Formats: sequence, C-alpha cells, structure tokens
Amino acid sequence: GKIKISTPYNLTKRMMMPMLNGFMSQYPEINIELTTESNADQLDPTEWDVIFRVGPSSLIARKIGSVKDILVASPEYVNAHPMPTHAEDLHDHFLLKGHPLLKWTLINSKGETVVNVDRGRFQANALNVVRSACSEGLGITLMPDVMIKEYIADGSLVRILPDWSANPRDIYMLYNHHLPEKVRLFIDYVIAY
Amino acid sequence: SGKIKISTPYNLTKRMMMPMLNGFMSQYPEINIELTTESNADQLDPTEWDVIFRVGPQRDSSLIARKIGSVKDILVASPEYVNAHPMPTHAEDLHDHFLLKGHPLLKWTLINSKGETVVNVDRGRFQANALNVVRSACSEGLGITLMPDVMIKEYIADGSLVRILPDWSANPRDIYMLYNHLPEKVRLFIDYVIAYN
Repeated sequence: GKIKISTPYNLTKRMMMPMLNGFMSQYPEINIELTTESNADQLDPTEWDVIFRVGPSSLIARKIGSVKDILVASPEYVNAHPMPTHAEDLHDHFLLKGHPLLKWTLINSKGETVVNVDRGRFQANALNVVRSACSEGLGITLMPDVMIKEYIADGSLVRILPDWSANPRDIYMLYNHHLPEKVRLFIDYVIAY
Repeated sequence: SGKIKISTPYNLTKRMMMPMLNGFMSQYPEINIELTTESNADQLDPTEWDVIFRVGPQRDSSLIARKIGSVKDILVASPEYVNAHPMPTHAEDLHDHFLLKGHPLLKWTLINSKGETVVNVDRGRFQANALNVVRSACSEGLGITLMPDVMIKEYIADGSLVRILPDWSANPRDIYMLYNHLPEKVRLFIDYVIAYN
C-alpha cells in the first residue's frame, strides 16, 4: 500500500505532517514515501502519486491552503535599532535570508514592489536555521507566517513594516489522470482535512 | 570575500551547529555567513568551501580535521505506541512492527552489548528524506524509528518518547570540522569554534 508523494521543502513539518499523520493513523496498511522538495517544477509528474507545491497542465490541481511571507525580528533587535519605517530602510539593517526567499520581492497594499538583494548577515539553504538566527536577535528576516505563528502570538518575533508582505502564494495538491484506491482515499482525505 | 562559506550536516545543523553559529555572529556582526546543509560531504570539493562540518571521517591530506562532537542513533517510540503493542525484545522482532525511517538512516545497523549485529532493510510505514518529519510521526504513535540521540534527548528525559531495545544501538558517528591548510574572517571563525568546545 505504498503512496509516493512530494511536499514543499520548508513547509512540510508545520503544514503537511498533521494531515499526513492523521491519514496514516486512519489507514495503517498504507505506506507513505515522502520527499521534501525545494522546487517542484523539476519533478516528473509521472514519477509521483501526489505532489504538494506552493504556487500554481495534464495534472489535476486543487488549492488546499495559502501562505504569506512576512518580515519579522526579535524584540531585542527592535530595541537595539530604529526599526525601518519604509521598505527602503531595510538596506541599513542586518538581513537574514533563507532559500527560497533569498531574493526578497516585497509588496505593499498598493501593488508596488521593492526588491531587496542585499547580502544577508546570514544566508542558508533552509529557513528553519534562519528563524533560529532571527529569534536570537541578529536581524530582520522574511518568513512564512505559518511557520512562526507560535512566536508571533506572544511577541517572541514581532512583525516589522506591517503594510508590507511578499505576495501570498497558494498551496496546491497535484495528481495525474483509473487511479489506485490508495491514491484516491488519500486525495479525498486531504480535501476533507 | 564578503562572507564565510560553510557546509554542515543535513539533520543535525539546527541542534548541534546553530548555538555556536549564533554566538559567533553575535560576536562578529561585521562578518557574513552563507550556510548550506549537506547530505553527502564526500562529494564536496574542499576548495569550494571555507569550513566543512561533516559526519564521519575524511582522509584528505590537504585538510585539517578536528573532532567537535559525536552522535549515537537509538531506537524510540511514543508511550502510546508502546502501550498498544507488545514491545520487541530482540532486534529481529523489528520486522513485525511499524517502522519509521528517515535519511541517512534508511538502513538500521544495530549492535548489542554482546556484539551481535542485525541489519534492518524493511520499508517503513513512513519513509522520508528528513528526520524531523520522521520524529513527528513517531511522537504521534505511528511506530518505531531510529534517531540521532541529540535530536530527541529532551523527548527522552520528559518521557514523551521511550527508548526501545535499550541493549541495542547503532555505532556512533563523529562530527568533524574540516578546513584547508587563510583569510582572517575564516580564521576568526575557526578559533571561535575551537574556543567554544
């Protein structure tokens, strides 16, 4: 009962695992083989049973969620510097940047974009270690709001430049056009979660 | 250049590297770091990197290698999984249990106190290329996994995960710091690491 799936590389633990744990717990006789993937455009759709990606033609696509990247910093960073009042002042701050959000393409409530390609104080190919550096007070970062809700809630991380964000991207489940019963049970479970 | 370029092992970076790295960046705000978590460090080109942290030894004569730590993988499961099944008492009983496997521990090579070696190649109920999501499924009581002890020591102390087959364990793997035999920023980093440990 093996299902082979691909999931967004940074979002998998916080966003997909409760759903996947729920499914496995309900269907003990089904194996899941998971691959976290940084860029699903390079996948061969025929190779997988279901693909979860962020961002949007022989495949069935169904939106299952959304995520909005936001700028944040710890309270001790905020207290040690004047925080930026407009998006240009980011050039004067320590930046912390994680793949795939390395080239920041920020956007405000009126559609204009400010592009920031400053070299971060800290750059990594994974966002979890960038969050750790941000929590330690080493600067401002651009981070999916869902990965950091626990810290936003009590102000361990605080939102800076609240009128700005990355353009929210939707999250999709994709699969191909019979179809084994293991795959459709899983698709249906995802749609109902 | 305007940065130090370092490579670190995939599953362990957050736990074993970031405290040191955050303390260094804290002390040298003028220094920039670019970090890449890495799965197979035998495929890296040393000249491409300022410093390389890796699991397991290397034989490169152009590199200085310093042991900065070690990890040992152990078998665990949640109390809910344990209280729902009779637990195994020899490593051969793993075949009849739900297994959760994450790279680079898709192969379980288990030694006991007396020296017997058992290899487990069964497909898990859940298999993943990362160990953090494997741990999450273990905590939810979906079965037995093999996990680097440093990643679950708070779970063991608290009792949220339990050690199973405590007479069995993988052999320890060491973590090394590698660097060529040097820019000042890289030199300052290496001394911080040694003085940290």
